[PDB]
Amino acid sequence: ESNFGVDFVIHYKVPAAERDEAEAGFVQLIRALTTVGLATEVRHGENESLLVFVKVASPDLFAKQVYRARLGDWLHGVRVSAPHNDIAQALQDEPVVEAERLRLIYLMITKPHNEGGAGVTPTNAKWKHVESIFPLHSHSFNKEWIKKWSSKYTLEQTDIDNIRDKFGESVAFYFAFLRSYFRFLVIPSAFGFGAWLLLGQFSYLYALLCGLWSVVFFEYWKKQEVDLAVQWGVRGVSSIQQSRPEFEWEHEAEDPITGEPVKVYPPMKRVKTQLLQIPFALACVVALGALIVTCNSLEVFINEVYSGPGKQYLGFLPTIFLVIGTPTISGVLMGAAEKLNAMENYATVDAHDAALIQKQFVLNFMTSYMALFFTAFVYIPFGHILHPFLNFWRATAQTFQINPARISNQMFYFTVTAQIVNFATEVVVPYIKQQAFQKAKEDHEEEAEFLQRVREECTLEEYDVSGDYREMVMQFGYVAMFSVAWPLAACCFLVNNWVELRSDALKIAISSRRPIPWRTDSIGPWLTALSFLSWLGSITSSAIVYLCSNSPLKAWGLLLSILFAEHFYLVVQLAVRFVLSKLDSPGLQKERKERFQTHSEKITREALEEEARQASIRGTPEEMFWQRQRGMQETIEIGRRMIEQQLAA
Amino acid sequence: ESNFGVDFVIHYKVPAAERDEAEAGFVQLIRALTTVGLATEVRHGENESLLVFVKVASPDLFAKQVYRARLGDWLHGVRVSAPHNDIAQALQDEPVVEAERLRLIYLMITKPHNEGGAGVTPTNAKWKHVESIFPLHSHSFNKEWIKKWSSKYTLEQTDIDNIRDKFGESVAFYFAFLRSYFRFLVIPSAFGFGAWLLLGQFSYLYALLCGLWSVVFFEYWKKQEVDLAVQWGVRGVSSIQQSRPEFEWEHEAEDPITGEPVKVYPPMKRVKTQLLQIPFALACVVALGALIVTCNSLEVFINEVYSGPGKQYLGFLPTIFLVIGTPTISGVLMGAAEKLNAMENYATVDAHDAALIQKQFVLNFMTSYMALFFTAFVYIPFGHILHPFLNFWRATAQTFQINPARISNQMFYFTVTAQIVNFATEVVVPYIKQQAFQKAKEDHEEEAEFLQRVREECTLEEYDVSGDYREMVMQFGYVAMFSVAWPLAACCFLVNNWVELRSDALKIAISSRRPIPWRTDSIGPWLTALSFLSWLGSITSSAIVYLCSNSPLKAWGLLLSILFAEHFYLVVQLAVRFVLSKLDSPGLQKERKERFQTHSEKITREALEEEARQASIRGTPEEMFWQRQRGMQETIEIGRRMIEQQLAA
Ligand SMILES: [Ca+2]
Ligand SMILES: [Ca+2]
Ligand SMILES: [Ca+2]
Ligand SMILES: [Ca+2]
Repeated sequence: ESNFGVDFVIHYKVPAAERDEAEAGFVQLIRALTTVGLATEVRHGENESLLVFVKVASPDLFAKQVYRARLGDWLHGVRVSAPHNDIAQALQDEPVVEAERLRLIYLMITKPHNEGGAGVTPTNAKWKHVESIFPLHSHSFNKEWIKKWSSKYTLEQTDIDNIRDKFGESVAFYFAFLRSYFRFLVIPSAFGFGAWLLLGQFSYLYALLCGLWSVVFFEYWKKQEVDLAVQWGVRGVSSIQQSRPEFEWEHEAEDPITGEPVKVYPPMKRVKTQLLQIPFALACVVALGALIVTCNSLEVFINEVYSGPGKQYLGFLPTIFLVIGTPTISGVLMGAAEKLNAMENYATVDAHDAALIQKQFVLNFMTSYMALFFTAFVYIPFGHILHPFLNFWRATAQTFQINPARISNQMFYFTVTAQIVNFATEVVVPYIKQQAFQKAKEDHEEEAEFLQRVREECTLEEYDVSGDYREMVMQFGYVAMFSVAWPLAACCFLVNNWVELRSDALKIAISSRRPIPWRTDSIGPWLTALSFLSWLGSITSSAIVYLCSNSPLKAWGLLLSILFAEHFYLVVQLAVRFVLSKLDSPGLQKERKERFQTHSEKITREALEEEARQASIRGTPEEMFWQRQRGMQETIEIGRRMIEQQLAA
Repeated sequence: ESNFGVDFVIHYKVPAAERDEAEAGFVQLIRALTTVGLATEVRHGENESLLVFVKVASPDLFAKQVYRARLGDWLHGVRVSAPHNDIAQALQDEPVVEAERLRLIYLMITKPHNEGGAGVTPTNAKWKHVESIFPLHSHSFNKEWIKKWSSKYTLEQTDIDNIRDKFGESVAFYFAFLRSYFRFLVIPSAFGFGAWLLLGQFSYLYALLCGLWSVVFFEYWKKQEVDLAVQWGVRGVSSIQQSRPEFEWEHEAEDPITGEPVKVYPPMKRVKTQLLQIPFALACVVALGALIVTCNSLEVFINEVYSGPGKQYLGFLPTIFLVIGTPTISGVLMGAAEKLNAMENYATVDAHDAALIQKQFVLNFMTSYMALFFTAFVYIPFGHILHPFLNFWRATAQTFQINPARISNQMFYFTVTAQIVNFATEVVVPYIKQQAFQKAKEDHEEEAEFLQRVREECTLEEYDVSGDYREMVMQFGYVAMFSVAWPLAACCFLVNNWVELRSDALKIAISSRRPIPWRTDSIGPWLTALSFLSWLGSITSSAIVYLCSNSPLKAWGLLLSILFAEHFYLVVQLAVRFVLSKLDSPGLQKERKERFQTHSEKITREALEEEARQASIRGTPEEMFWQRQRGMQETIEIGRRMIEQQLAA
């Protein structure tokens, strides 16, 4: 039905082996929720836990927190208007929205004592039996959201504004990015159908069109997210450094200019931990390369041996099995990257998130493109280097030409498989898991439905937006640097994106708990990843056009094609950046409107008379250069006399 | 000696043929200098003119103008501190400097009536007999400046600060850029002497070092000019759009959001005029290419025919004559570009200056690099295309191998000649001209020296900073993309730069009138030119390394060298941009310092009692979820009871 006015829920498991140290700590938890000004209510928690629900009781402290937060955006330049006048009648002018209300209640829960909160961060302090502070889903809103989004072909800006109003700015920026990407993916769908139907195979024109589309989509999304950050009032929140509660330290030094005590970590220890990425990256390169070389050698052996029924089908079963198995290897590698990033100490949330995103992007880049890269650039130009692997396979079974159109076919079997297993591990396998959890199964006899709902809500996983960003970034990479082999692939991705905008919505609706509303200026470092996946596309796809249309292949033609495609990409990037700086986006227009919205003769004679008095008190030619003519009129007659006697001789 | 307190001088020639329309207009001029609040003094002007001197009489109007100008920088974000409190005691906290005082007096002279001034802009209005409004040089300051700068090996920041204090921010930014360029040019001087002494000829390592140096110098100058703009308080003055008084218009429309009347020009007419640049550019390409092809064909003919005394010397006389003659052709082309930019109507000063700088950069790029480009990239790989020119020269005189080390020798004869003729047309030819002007030759008998000084001052030319910027940009281009042929050239440029910092200073001292102090955030579009001259260097210089070290030359080796050098340049650019974003420049440090410098139980019980009263006035389970437990303590005992009965079963 509906929530009972509960703003946040803290789980607070109480294990039996450390009960007393939990229990008195539980008392401290209520103390930590009383001095801030939150009303608490303790209830039973399943699986040996003790749920507490917190809401805002006094609206005066909440209005003080709203005014202080708006002041905090005012000093950081996020809010350019007047914050408040130390009295809260301005909340009727700009209403407080549910996302920022939940964000401020979470800040009141989790910030330390010396900025108003009392931090119940579940890692550092004695409150280690806390592990999850989460808001509650509105099931009526989720049902209407899913019913509205599944009944429309396209989404407008009001839906993204509703997502910003409910779930915060990060989820709204993801859904706006996915909507813009899905709308921009119609263009390579149309030209991919045109290239697949008319242009034959491995068209250079399609590669140039993909590079131009990548440039146009990237810069137009940068303009669109600038406009969205101005519209949502979160422009410049990336400059606000947020302290990380898990950040370990040993020195609390002073700031050299201001004097606030800053907790400092030695950067050489962080560099020494960061240097562990290189053996991890090279070990991942070696292991994944050995696995991919073994799989392609196996499928070459099957193409050599297996004669007649299913050569076209059973010639990519190692590739299909690799795409099927790579979620498990990917999950192991992302767990290793998460452990390495937790080991690699970071003081701010944004740097930690950027480093994690970089590690995840590199790992998923390898495990999602290394097979296609080996096929297009190692197997195609020289396939004689993997002969001992076929010797090993022939010796095992005892107990030549390279097809240039291979990277086309293996792309098709790469895409259709990866659109199935990603529909498996993200949609239907969690559906079967929650159905199995549902089929496996006093509370004051008028709130037992709500307590059962919050008890099954806390067992769900916290929603991660970086995984969905990663999936769409890898899809953009497929379009940018491998869609020239199979031009229909973007079309398939288009259909997938229409599912994704709904299905990920369902992933927030029923398959995950409500995320904490966080404010983001942009999608962040994924932008950089997109930029990289643009540039490498101009290196990659056109090279495929030279390597599969070919008579022997020459190095100078390949280098000329790569050079021309990359310089065409750079020229198109400069032209699009020049054009899009002239469109006059309404954010800067509103900023200009806001910036616009936010006898002497007697005086000169009195001044020269004062100068005459000061001269008569005592630079004599300094005074008498000006004191000979001091009025307005006598300048006119002496100028006329100088004109008249100028022509008198 | 010293000026007589004169802030500005207006020349105001009065020709005899339109005397009366001048003379009454002269009266209007005094009116235009009286309502603003300036004291005027009319004096005789030589060569049928009538000089007037204006100073500030009332300091109240000047302080009002200072307060209004500081308010204007406050709304535009240039000045972040408090502007004023509507009373002028804050001028003792931050003293008014002579450059900004002259800038504000020039603004009071030249701005129109509806922002405080009374515009005596010498083009648009009835005041067309005005042609020059100029400040007066301080000859004591100029003498001490030249004596101080000629007696020091290096200049520190106090000298550039003195130049900012006297002549404004544009001249100071030029001298800071020249000082930074001269200090950074020691590095290619050292590695050029090392490559010329030890590495032989056409070193790839020297080309990579030049690319790395170009990257490091460009990004470090960007950081340095950001720091200088923060230090001088002119950070963000490029956002302040300044209206151009020569801008023609036919519609005065309204702003669509604010309502100020904006004078609009149709952009299709501006585009139609801008399209005239392409025939001008292609005509310049064709004419300069024909002249250069004729000159190199002539010198190939002299190398073929002239046998024994001076083949090494008389084999570059067409090139020497081309460098000697190119100032005249360059001046004709810059006059044509100035006429085209005056025809091409612009509404703002910055866009007009950027378009003029782009046209001048393209023309000077052609006339300063096209001979070296034709030698390095047209003559070297295939020199059989210019045989009919030698047939013409042999037919005229009647009445084969290509040296790969040619671009070295012609570079030397290009540099040593261009360091002489630019020392001719900029230093000693104006010296002989002013000596000839001096040798060719009542005023109230105590100010005749000052009147003769201001009479010989007004005949001088207004100082142009864009020409000196252009000369240093072309010198940077020589180092960036042609110093691999002759590595000693940067060394010569180093010596020239030590002259230039003094000689251009002398060009402002005795050879030009005092410029109007204008505030600039940066050196402007020349930065973009430097960036282009960096990137093309990675294309050019390494290509020379492939084209002159070579056995026939292959296309794939040249393309691989160009690709590796350009991608090394891009990688070095990314690395330097990453490193220089971590140095913590003191401008952002000062901005952070300035940003830093600029019981509840009873309340919750009262709120829940008010909720109980509102419930009793009449959502019953909504209230009774919280109303069953409202205090602090009973939550603790019921939580302890839930813990105790949780383990009781
Ligand atoms: Ca999916
Ligand atoms: Ca997803
Ligand atoms: Ca000079
Ligand atoms: Ca100069």
